[PDB]
Amino acid sequence: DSEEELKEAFRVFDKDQNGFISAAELRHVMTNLGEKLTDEEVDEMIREADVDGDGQINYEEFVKVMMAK
Ligand SMILES: [Ca+2]
Ligand SMILES: [Ca+2]
Repeated sequence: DSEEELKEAFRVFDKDQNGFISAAELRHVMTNLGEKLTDEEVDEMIREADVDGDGQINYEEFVKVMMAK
């Protein structure tokens, strides 16, 4: 199930594992990834993906961002 795989990815991104992805958490995941992004790229991606501006991306939102852009 592709959708199931997406949720696995979501679970991977959420280190805190509270059903939310934070720039800090996302930053750490990208760091482990062996990829080194700047704070601005990380923030811009997060803000671009932050629609409620809440500063965090929930799964539903992650799905919308992951499904599209
Ligand atoms: Ca979180
Ligand atoms: Ca949000």
